[PDB]
Amino acid sequence: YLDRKLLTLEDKELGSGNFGTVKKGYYQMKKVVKTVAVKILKNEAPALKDELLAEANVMQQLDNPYIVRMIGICEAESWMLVMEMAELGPLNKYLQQNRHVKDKNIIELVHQVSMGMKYLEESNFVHRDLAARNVLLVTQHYAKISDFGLSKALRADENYYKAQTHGKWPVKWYAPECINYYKFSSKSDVWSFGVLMWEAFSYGQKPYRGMKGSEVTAMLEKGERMGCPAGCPREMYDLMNLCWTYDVENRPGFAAVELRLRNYYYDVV
Ligand SMILES: Cc1nn(-c2ccnc(Nc3ccc4c(c3)c(C)c(C)n4C)n2)cc1CN1CC(O)C1
Repeated sequence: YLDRKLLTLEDKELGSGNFGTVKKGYYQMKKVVKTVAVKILKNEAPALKDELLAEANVMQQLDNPYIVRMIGICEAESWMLVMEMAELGPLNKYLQQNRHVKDKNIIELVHQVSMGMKYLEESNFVHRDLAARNVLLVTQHYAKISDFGLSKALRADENYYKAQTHGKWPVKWYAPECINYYKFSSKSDVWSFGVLMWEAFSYGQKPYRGMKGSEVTAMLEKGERMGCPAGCPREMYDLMNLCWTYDVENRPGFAAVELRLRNYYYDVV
């Protein structure tokens, strides 16, 4: 566990989630001080603590340039998950506020995400919340995946995790087998990645605007998909549609997705 006396938190906050705050902080290391982001658990007054610790347990096992690194867990006034700071914050919000960012730049960023998800797939972890809000920018040209609170280490003898009843909020990023069978796999992360790309090339607009989850589900069952974002490169829209392959077996893994991106990034460059 980290030493609370070595951590300073900034009084102003970055955002409030479900349910807690994220604050910027500074953690004194063996000699330099490191800038951190700290997820702080709201707990006016048990098992919310367990959730944060599980989240920490996953991040501890992950080591990759395109995933947020955990520094550690701190037990103090509140329970806290201390991470290396990605200064520019969430990809969706950054693109909302930086429409000047060019298609080539967006391609670079989503490609980096595919590289981190290839690693995750190889480590047999499912993310289960892969969306533009959970990609963070270190700089305008370097993205990392964040938010492992829903993530699961897959059993040695299976390539999916079985959940129970989901609410409405996450539906727009879920593959059909998630909606209907509560089955989560690297292939379901690939589906969510297609939505993440549609988000990124829409400069952080919401997918399926104005539709209820039930309507999204119906649309997908009819073979319909979101249309091409204004200005979006045709080949990136083509890749989105491949990620939205209905049948889990025929949908690509992250190896294949990463190759298509690398190749198109090269073409554009
Ligand atoms: C688990 C978690 N880590 N984490 C984090 C990790 C490393 N760096 C950062 N940097 C950062 C920088 C600026 C930020 C943010 C995060 C956030 C959430 C906002 C609103 N800004 C301006 N955040 C943010 C979160 C909360 N998730 C981001 C999703 O949007 C909710």
